[PDB]
Amino acid sequence: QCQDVVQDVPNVDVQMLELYDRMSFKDIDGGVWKQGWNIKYDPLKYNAHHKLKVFVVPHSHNDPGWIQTFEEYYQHDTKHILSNALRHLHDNPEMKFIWAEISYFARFYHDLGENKKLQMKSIVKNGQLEFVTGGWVMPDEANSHWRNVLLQLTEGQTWLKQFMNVTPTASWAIDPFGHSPTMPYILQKSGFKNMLIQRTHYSVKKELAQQRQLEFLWRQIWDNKGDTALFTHMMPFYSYDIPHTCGPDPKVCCQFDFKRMGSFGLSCPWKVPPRTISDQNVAARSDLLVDQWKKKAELYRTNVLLIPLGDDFRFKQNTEWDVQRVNYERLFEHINSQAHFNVQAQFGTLQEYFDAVHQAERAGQAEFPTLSGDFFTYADRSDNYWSGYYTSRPYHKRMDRVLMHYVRAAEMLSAWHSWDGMARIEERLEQARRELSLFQHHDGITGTAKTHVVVDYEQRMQEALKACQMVMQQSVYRLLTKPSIYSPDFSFSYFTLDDSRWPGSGVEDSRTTIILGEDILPSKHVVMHNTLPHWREQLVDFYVSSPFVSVTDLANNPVEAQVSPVWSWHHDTLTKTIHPQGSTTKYRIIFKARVPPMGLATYVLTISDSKPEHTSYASNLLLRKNPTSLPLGQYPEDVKFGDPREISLRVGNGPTLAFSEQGLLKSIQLTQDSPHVPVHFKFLKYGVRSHGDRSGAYLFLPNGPASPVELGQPVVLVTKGKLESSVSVGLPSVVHQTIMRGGAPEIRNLVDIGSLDNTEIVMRLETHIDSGDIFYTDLNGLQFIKRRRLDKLPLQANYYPIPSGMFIEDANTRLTLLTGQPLGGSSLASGELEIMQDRRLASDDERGLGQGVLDNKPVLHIYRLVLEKVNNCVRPSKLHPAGYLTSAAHKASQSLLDPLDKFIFAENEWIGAQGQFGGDHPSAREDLDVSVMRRLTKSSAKTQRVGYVLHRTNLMQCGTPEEHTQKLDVCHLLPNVARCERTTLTFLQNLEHLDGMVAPEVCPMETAAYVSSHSS
Ligand SMILES: CCCCCCCCN[C@@H]1C=C(CO)[C@@H](O)[C@H](O)[C@H]1O
Ligand SMILES: *[C@@H]1O[C@H](CO)[C@@H](O)[C@H](O)[C@H]1NC(C)=O
Ligand SMILES: [Zn+2]
Repeated sequence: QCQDVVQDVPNVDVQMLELYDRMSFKDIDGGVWKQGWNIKYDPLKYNAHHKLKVFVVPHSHNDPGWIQTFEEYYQHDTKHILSNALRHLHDNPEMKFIWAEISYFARFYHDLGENKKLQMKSIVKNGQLEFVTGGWVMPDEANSHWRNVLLQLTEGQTWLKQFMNVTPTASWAIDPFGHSPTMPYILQKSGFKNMLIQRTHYSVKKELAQQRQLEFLWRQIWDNKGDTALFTHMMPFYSYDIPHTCGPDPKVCCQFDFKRMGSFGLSCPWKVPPRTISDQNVAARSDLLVDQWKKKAELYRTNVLLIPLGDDFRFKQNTEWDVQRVNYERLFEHINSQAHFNVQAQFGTLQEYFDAVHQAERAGQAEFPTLSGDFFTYADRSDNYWSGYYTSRPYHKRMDRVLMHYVRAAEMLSAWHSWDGMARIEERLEQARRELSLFQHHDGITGTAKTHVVVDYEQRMQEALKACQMVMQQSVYRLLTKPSIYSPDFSFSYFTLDDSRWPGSGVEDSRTTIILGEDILPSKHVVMHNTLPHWREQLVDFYVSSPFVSVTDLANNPVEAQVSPVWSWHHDTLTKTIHPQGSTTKYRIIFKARVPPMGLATYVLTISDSKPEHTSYASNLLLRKNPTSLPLGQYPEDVKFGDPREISLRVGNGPTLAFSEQGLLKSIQLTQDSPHVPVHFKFLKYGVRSHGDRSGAYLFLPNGPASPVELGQPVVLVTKGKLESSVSVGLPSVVHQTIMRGGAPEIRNLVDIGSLDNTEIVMRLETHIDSGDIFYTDLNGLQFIKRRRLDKLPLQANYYPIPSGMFIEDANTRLTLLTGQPLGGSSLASGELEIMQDRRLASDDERGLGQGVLDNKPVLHIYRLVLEKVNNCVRPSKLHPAGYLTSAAHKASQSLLDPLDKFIFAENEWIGAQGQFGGDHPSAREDLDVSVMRRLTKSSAKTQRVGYVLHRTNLMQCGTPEEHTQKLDVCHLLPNVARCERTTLTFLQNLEHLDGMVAPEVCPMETAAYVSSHSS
């Protein structure tokens, strides 16, 4: 029943990796269409029986923060554009306008009196104002996780369904810096029929236009059948502004932007201004414009022509509405009434355009090509590739992934019950979803906003994190307290969250210490949550006030623990070294938590006065010349010292890792008998060009290949434990840590680029894997796409988004690097992988930001590194454009994105405490996830509804029998189910009423949504 996503190479007309291999990329002057050619048309193509139908579609691009904050733009610009849109559309019935950004529309609509709300609904209802896409924002497509692209789409479309009674089926994405097939994937599963994109490489626009392949059915790279396909229109020219939307010649098009005559402080840089259309000039002006239109129409297959009309924060002034509308109405009246043009032009919406295109298709007038692949990495001109923003402001890129998971955890934990309105659960969840959704903006997560705007986004996300913690800790307290004893105050903190990796050590001493003592408090309850739908074990750590601490579960079974020191690293401006200080007042306890599917498990930490039986202590070795002592308060094991030397480590049965005398990995040995496979970590730096174009927040323009960071004689700390060992090294700008818990290691980098202007720090892996020019990166955490390094393209063009992982392989061996944050990366030579850590840029890169990137702050980046043998795996064939993770690599990714959550009970005694929740939840097959669980009704609703999004990835078969699991039916997760429906992914439309109230699982690479209904 399921399509095979590995063994059948789809046959498509345009496959982007194939196309890239053949294309030339030469940047030649095409004349007035600088990046194309002089377009020619046959004037007899259009006649009385076959007219060119032109839809002029007014629009206004509103960034939800960029050079101003969201609120500053809203106050200064967007409230005026929307207010005047309402008035001018109401007063002028044939005028049309499209609107994309629902965050702004919702901000506006709730400031409206009821009379204006009714006026607004009627212009939507009558088709004059039409929403396109309807997401909270127009998201970035490179760095964004698919889960947050769906979150934001849902947030906007749920608002529109509720308040406007509409759900867009056409998408408008004119500004993200390059485009991802994740978008048609999600849109086609959310009821969409059409989408439009703009920022694609100038060479690709040229290549597709030549073949009239700018409109295509965009299917996923593994889709043999074509059921994922979504009709897509790619705009043909450099910009979405009016000079680049009427036709190939911007000197002519600029004359039809009526806001550029002088009083608005805008002009035409091609030096010919617009002129008011009058009876005396209309024929001449019409001739000029129709000629542009007929040239643009040559690039497409039907007799229906899309002409966007708009630019940033347009349609603001009343006078601007008038100047655009009246001039265009004069042009339309003359053109439509002059038979010799054979054109019928009118204002239109995006849906009107698509509807007319498909009527032409149905009339047998055109057939469209099929296409798969992506549109990274974008260049708007010459060698200006937009790979910088895959890394810019990496602190916030990491914060995105943290908040992603905390939103999922808060919605899932609180979904199990209906809550009294006084608990304010819905209020806090809506704020969290909205601040996370806002940051998906293509100047948010991208790190392309001004410094004060980045501060706005961070403050909003911090409040979101606080709202998630409040919901989660209230939910835990209810789920784990005997019901007849449960006594909530909805404002109280029952638990606080403890997060080891955010903001992370060296970024903030945020972590509370559990304070225990014979004379104060003997013990403390802790609870772990597991948001994944399978049983999971994972080591968890806490800070405690004594090393003599032991762990039990709630059946009072001893649990094996390990105590280590708390080490922090310091730039000692006295000795000019970066070296570790051990706490004398705090220690770390580590143990394996075991947690049910989508469930909770409670443990207890108890103090004693001597070494507890089931707690071990790590040994610590500080490698450096000229050591000084390192006292550890009560820690029972003295630190040892040595000169720098190679070391090797092995935890459990896991691999054995060897390290250079500078504390960097050199090799991995998978098994006792197996070879020591060379795997070398190295840190290098890129600079900036001294003449020609400068790197900035968007552009990566290196002055040549990277050069090695000079390491000097760094201090190396080795901690060796039965449960966890690690090697940490203080390098310039980076504290680099390799952590071993018995499987693939975890890597943590505390990245502080300091005042190193015009530097980009890269972390590279050097191996002997014979990968050649092939490597794999992911798109939005959803799929892995095959990349080919091309020497015909400059270094920065071979950079791709690494939203969650990358790998290289040959016939026998693969190395996969999974990330806890989106960064930019590449494989610049056979056997290499590399990924940028941070970048500090003193110059602006001429894209409107008006600043470089000089606001860096310490960030803790996290990874997993998985070396595997793959000669037994069933892989796609050489011509297949996709790759797939193994089970180990997928679980390693899950450990970074969705770790166990840790809660510490906040008061002395928790009466009515329970050991576990969710013990009877089905433990689903490892490739299946419950991506979203969200209660969709408030408590007063008679019929409760709960939405689930189910996603199944596809894992390589490498011969692990690995079987027996339980079927997961989400519809029977809550009791008293009365109906089960399959829905669109936004939950807004029912697609199937399901027999037996049973939600079937989905196929590999498919994502489904279900809603269960419950009598209450
Ligand atoms: C290259 C021309 C400078 C831009 C003039 C006005 C802003 C155009 N539009 C803006 C531009 C950029 C980057 O170029 C994006 O970051 C914004 O999100 C976009 O709205
Ligand atoms: C919502 O739109 C539908 C179209 O499905 C229409 O029939 C209905 O009247 C609308 N509801 C309201 C409140 O107008
Ligand atoms: Zn924009």
